Amino acid sequence: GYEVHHQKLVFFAEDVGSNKGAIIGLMVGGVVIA
Amino acid sequence: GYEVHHQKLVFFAEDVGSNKGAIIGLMVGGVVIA
Amino acid sequence: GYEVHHQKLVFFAEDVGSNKGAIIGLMVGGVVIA
Amino acid sequence: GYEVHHQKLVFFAEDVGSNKGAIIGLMVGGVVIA
Amino acid sequence: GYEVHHQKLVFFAEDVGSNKGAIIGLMVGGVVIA
Amino acid sequence: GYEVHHQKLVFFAEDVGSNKGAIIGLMVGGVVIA
Amino acid sequence: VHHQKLVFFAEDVGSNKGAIIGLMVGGVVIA
Amino acid sequence: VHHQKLVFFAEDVGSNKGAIIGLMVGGVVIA
Amino acid sequence: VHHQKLVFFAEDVGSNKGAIIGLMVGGVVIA
Repeated sequence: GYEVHHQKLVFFAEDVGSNKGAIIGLMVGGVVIA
Repeated sequence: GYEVHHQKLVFFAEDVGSNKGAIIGLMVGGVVIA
Repeated sequence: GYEVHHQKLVFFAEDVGSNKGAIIGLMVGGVVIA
Repeated sequence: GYEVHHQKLVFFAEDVGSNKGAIIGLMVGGVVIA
Repeated sequence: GYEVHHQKLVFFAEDVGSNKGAIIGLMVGGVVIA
Repeated sequence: GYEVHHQKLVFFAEDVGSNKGAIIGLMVGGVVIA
Repeated sequence: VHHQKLVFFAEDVGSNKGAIIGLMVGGVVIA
Repeated sequence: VHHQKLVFFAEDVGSNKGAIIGLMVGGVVIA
Repeated sequence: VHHQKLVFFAEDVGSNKGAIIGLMVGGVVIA
């Protein structure tokens, strides 16, 4: 048998998030000013 | 057998989120000013 | 047998979300000012 | 002054594609057989 | 003064692709058979 | 003065791709058979 | 006892997406 | 006892996405 | 007893994403 359970992944936050700047998950090329 | 359950993925937040800036998931090219 | 259940994916938030800026999921090219 | 040019993103191939299986960009859950 | 040019991201191949199995960019859960 | 050019990222191959198994960029959980 | 012009703007305000309050005593503002 | 022009802007304000309060005594401001 | 021009801007303010308060006594500000 194969049993897999209860995995997670959190990029920015969990249960409260604020953002006044730039959040990018993936960026091949560019400019970010924050 | 194969049993897979209870996986998640959270990019920005969960249960409360605020944003006053730029959130991009994927960006091949560009300019972000936040 | 194959059993897969209870997966989720949350980009911005869940159960309460605010936005005063720019939220882009995918952007091949451009400019964002937030 | 800002200049951002000539960026590319390639998932599977360019100039020739041949597929006799499964290709998925994003999957939240499920059984993929190939 | 900013100049950002000539960037690339390649997942599987370029100039020739051949697939007889499974290719997944992002998976949150599940059984992949190949 | 800033100049950033000629960067590349290659996951699986370039100029020839051949796959008879499983290729996953990101996985949060699950059974991969190959 | 003498309150006058608590918040004063002298030129354009481009956009308001938040609370501009002159005098706050009680209550709840969610902007 | 004489409160006057607590917050003063003399030219443009481009964007407001937050609390601009002249006098705060009590309450809750969530901007 | 005489309060005047606690916070003074003489040129442009480009963007506000936070609390600008003249006189704080009590309460809760979440900007």
